[PDB]
Amino acid sequence: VHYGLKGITCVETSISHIDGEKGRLIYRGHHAKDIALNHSFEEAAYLILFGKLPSTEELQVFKDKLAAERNLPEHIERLIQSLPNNMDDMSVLRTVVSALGENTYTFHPKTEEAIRLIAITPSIIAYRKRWTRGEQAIAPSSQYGHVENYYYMLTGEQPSEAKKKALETYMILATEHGMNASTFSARVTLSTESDLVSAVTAALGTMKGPLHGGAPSAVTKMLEDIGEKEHAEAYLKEKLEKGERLMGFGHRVYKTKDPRAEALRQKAEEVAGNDRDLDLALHVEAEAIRLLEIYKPGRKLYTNVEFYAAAVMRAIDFDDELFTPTFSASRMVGWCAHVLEQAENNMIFRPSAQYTGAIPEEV
Amino acid sequence: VHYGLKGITCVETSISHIDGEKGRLIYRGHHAKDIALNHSFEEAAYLILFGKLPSTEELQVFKDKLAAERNLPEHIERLIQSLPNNMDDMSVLRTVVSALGENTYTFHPKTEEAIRLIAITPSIIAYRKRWTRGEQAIAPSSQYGHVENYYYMLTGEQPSEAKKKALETYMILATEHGMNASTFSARVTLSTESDLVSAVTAALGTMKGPLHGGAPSAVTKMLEDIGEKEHAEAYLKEKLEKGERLMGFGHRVYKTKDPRAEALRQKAEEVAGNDRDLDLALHVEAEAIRLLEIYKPGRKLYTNVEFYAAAVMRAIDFDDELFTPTFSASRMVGWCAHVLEQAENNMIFRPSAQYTGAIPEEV
Ligand SMILES: CC(C)(COP(=O)(O)OP(=O)(O)OC[C@H]1O[C@@H](n2cnc3c(N)ncnc32)[C@H](O)[C@@H]1OP(=O)(O)O)[C@H](O)C(=O)NCCC(=O)NCCS
Ligand SMILES: CC(C)(COP(=O)(O)OP(=O)(O)OC[C@H]1O[C@@H](n2cnc3c(N)ncnc32)[C@H](O)[C@@H]1OP(=O)(O)O)[C@H](O)C(=O)NCCC(=O)NCCS
Repeated sequence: VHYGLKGITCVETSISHIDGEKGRLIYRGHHAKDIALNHSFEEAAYLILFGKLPSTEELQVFKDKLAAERNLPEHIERLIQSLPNNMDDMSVLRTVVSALGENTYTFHPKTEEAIRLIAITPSIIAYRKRWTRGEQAIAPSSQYGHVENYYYMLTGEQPSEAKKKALETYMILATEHGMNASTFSARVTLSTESDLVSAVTAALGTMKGPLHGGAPSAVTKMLEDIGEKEHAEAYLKEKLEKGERLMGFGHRVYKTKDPRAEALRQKAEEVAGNDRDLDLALHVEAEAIRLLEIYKPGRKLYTNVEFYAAAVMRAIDFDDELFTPTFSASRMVGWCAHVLEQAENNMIFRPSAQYTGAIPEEV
Repeated sequence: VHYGLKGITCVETSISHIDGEKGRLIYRGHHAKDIALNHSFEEAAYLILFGKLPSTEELQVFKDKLAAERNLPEHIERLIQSLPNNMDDMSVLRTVVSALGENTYTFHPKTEEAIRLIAITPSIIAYRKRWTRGEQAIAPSSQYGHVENYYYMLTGEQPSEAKKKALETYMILATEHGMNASTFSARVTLSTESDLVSAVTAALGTMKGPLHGGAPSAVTKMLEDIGEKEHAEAYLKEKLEKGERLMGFGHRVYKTKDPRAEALRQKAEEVAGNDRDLDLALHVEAEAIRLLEIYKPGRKLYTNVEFYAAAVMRAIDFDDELFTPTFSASRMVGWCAHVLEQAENNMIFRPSAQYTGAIPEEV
């Protein structure tokens, strides 16, 4: 009996690999760090999706296809508002997306499809966020980037060069991350020759859960409690004496430091001095990591992604509610990618179980 | 590497057990045959759900709770029609159900909930079927049974004592059937402390697939090709000579005959002479099973459930399109049951995978 299937390797894939020991994470042959830092979400997507970075012309077309599928169909826009006020932006995303499922979505999923999804997700998220907040809806525009457009349809403004570059590098890191609950959920779902939508819809439903992609509220508060760098040590020092734990650090699967968390701290340095909510984090990190050395010497505890995900959001006034969604919109790539591959060489996840209950006699 | 996880037992459960070798299938301690044959869907549901048959008063209340949650909320009825004509009754069921997800549906799923779902599913299915068929909508009625109400909201009439008893015994057999694609899908989905709806929505999406609960069209035609018992042997005999295979027989997991298929043929005999579409099947079976003995002696090939599922439908003018749905509405019990249990003692399905692709050097 393999409870929760830990250590059970039920899949073969050339999309991504995560290596706890060696501190590394690879996307289709390249390092995540490199993609997060020196590329654009779109390039990234295109990689996880197809297998290589895109040519100078190769890309421009991909964008077009995207930019075009951002518009919310007439009835969809309408539906989002049909949906009553008691529905997480999540409970919704899940619903709405499902609403996209038609005849067009048959067994063999199609890039055409994987694309629509990836591209439209943020729009749903936003139009919905706006509506609930009684703000007037903001239509996407073939004019901005992808990660940048996501901001625009949410706020109405164009983000700081820093606020942007950061988020982007973030989403990219959230794009794909091996086999995890949801990603596995979709595969499983497509396992019965089902549709891309039904798979994403599944995965989505699975993301809603709090154990996967939940806001780092625990961290967000940490930061919110010390707006200035001065109080840096003070705070840490206090709760580090009666043994309380420092929220954004240490990891279950990363024995060495987290590459994602790493690729983030780095981009931050690049755009330092342009965003107080960010440059603060930088400090808090560096000042906290050197205090762990002190109070808990030996135990290699390194800053974990969750930490910076908390920071980047803090910088862009993305309250906790918009976390998971935003995350989803990104892992959306990972999913499709995984779906598209599951379908390449299918399977039938039929696992079995042990029956507890007593059995009746044939008599 | 365990591809598709065959032989992998990742779950413990006291809901159901399927035993290929010995020709038996057990629901919470009782035999399916017995439940299918001598009980009412509601009793059945109540069993898979709670663990025992219901008391004389114990039941009546369950019904009430059901009968009450059959009504389609104001906006839901409306939504079903919002949904464009290009959407399988399935693509819809999946959507709509998801539409039910609110705040009420949090981590620990609740019977209150498992119930609403089970009870409302058919209604969705129907109201939708009607609308597409340009028929006027038919409101459910606290007056008929459950399986019987499903017919009513679909047709507008009250089914033959035979047409009824049959279908009911059918759905009951479709209720739960161990760990299978979807049922597993829901568990997986709830694995991250998600909601009942998101789980069912997942499972649903997984059912849509053609490899799970697809119509036995292959069989349905067999029957449709010989309206009268006379042509019985004739037909069979022909395609059985150049080695063509007889669609409703033999099974992958049932070495001995299928109990479901069995529990069905039986109920049929009980209500013989009252339904030509049914009494025909009876014959075709018996006349075909005795021809297999003849052409392929030795190989214990026994009639398989799929066969009768094809027949019962044929009798009630339930074209192939309504198959999966109808099936879903039933397995809906199995699901909830399984969800409700997954949550009792959760887990985290984190399985892992083998990366094909080449890795880059640290450099
Ligand atoms: C995930 C976990 C616990 C790391 O797993 P592991 O270190 O491999 O397994 P552990 O039980 O933690 O190892 C025990 C040790 O961790 C140390 N440790 C880890 N994080 C610590 C922290 N923030 N503060 C103090 N000690 C910490 C303990 O001091 C202990 O070392 P000693 O017994 O020698 O003193 C991580 O340290 C953590 O708690 N992170 C905060 C939760 C989080 O990531 N939240 C994000 C969403 S809110
Ligand atoms: C599912 C399957 C193939 C049974 O699995 P198994 O019998 O365990 O594995 P098999 O490959 O079939 O065993 C091979 C044998 O099956 C026999 N067989 C099974 N069903 C047969 C049929 N309908 N007609 C003729 N032979 C059949 C073959 O004759 C062969 O025996 P021999 O080589 O000695 O002649 C089943 O027989 C079948 O084909 N059913 C029809 C498909 C179905 O169930 N459809 C429902 C949805 S449309």
